[PDB]
Order: sequence, then C-alpha cells, then structure tokens
Amino acid sequence: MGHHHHHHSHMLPKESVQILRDWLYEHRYNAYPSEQEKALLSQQTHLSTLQVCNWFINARRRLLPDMLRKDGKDPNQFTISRRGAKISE
Repeated sequence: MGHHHHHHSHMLPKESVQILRDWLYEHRYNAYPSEQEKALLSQQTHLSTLQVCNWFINARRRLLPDMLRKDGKDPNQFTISRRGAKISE
C-alpha cells in the first residue's frame, strides 16, 4: 500500500500565512528561535511543528529584514532580503 508523493517546496495557505505573519509582526523582536513560539504557533495553526519551524526560519529570515530595514529599531541577525528573489522574466 505505497503512498504516491513528491518532494518540492510549497508556500502555506493564505489563512495560515496571515495568522503566522500576525504573530511575527506583533513579536518581531523576540522572533528569535524559541520552542514556546513554535509550539504556540503549531497549536494555533493546523500545520505540524516541522512545517511551522521550517517555515518560521525561512519566513522570519525573509520577513524580519524587510520590517527591520523599514523600521530601523534593531536591525541584526541575517539581514538578507527575501532570500534572493532576483529572478524575474
């Protein structure tokens, strides 16, 4: 009873992004890696801890830079933009 599946990155639903983004936006400072944040977001969202944790690392690494540069109250920790995003055609 094998299960057909494919390995490829994908973005989470808009509803999950809004709730996940709202938490990060409200807690941009203490956005640093933490089990309490990952566990709290995991219970709030219908995604697994691994999905939220991996998404948090990527989303945070692409969201903090924009908010930190836009504000400028504490710019640090990987200031990279939205992870490349220089492709366009």
